Amino acid sequence: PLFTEGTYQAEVMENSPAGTPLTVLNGPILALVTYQLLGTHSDLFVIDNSTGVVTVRSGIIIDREAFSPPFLELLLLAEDIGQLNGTAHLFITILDDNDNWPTFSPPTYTVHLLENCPPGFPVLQVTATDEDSGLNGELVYRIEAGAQDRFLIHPVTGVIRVGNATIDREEQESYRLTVVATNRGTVPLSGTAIVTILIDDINDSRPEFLNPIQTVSVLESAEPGTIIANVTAIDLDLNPKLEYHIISIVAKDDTDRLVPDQEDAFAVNINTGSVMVKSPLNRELVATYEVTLSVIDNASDLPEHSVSVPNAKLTVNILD
Ligand SMILES: [Ca+2]
Ligand SMILES: [Ca+2]
Ligand SMILES: [Ca+2]
Ligand SMILES: [Ca+2]
Ligand SMILES: [Ca+2]
Ligand SMILES: [Ca+2]
Repeated sequence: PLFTEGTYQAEVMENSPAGTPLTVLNGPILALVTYQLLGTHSDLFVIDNSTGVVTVRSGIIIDREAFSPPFLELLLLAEDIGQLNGTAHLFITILDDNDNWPTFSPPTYTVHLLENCPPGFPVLQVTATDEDSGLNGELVYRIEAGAQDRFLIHPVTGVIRVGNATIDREEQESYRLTVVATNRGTVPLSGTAIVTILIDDINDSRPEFLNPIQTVSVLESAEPGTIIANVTAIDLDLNPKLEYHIISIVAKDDTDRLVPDQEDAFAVNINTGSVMVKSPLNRELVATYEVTLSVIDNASDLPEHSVSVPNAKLTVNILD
């Protein structure tokens, strides 16, 4: 006997159900008659002992992901009507199905990121996996939601970086992104992951006064100790520690003439910004004060941002 080829190339999609004809690229399988088919992975198939058409067996599940290499070598026999034996070979590529989902494991990320970091700073890398080959196995990364144009992901490498935005903790303290990884090809399977981005703090904000301009009339009969006004500030960083100081006291008499040496006339509480009369008052002596107070967050990592602008103006008018 003589098979029409020495070696027949052949294909089969993984998961093909029982009875599926094997696809023969240089077939049909013919000998010029009985037939059988031998080999180690012969038991995934049955051959017809007359036609020599070959098919998947019953109760057999052909997984490409379980054969590496994903190719099969078998032997074909042909019995002569009186006992001679011709033979040929059968190569069989097992073709790939997209039967494996992009998997994130862990399926969830949480990472910290210091603020004021520059454009294109790399934040982290997500990696999904996929047990298929070619188109079916490859992965387009995408952020489906949560980024707010402050974050971007490399479609190929999964690496997430900052966009063309300043990332200020005091603007927004965290992000929760939803990232997709998708297969290419005719069956676009995807998997999703959560990325949670926590902005760590730099003490980079200015304390600012909430009540900056102030004009208060007080009686000359006010004694040292009397509380007159209260300046108040906030600093939007974590763990600020503010101090209030006075640095101007500009004193004018009844008709606009200045009066030397009155840094003592009032005092502010370093911790509360409560301001009190300190040395005694008299309209006839001084009828107006121009007190200027600043405040300084003492924990500030940037001196440039560590002090109120504007300062607070308290003008005090004395009555009879
Ligand atoms: Ca499979
Ligand atoms: Ca597959
Ligand atoms: Ca896949
Ligand atoms: Ca900031
Ligand atoms: Ca800050
Ligand atoms: Ca600060």
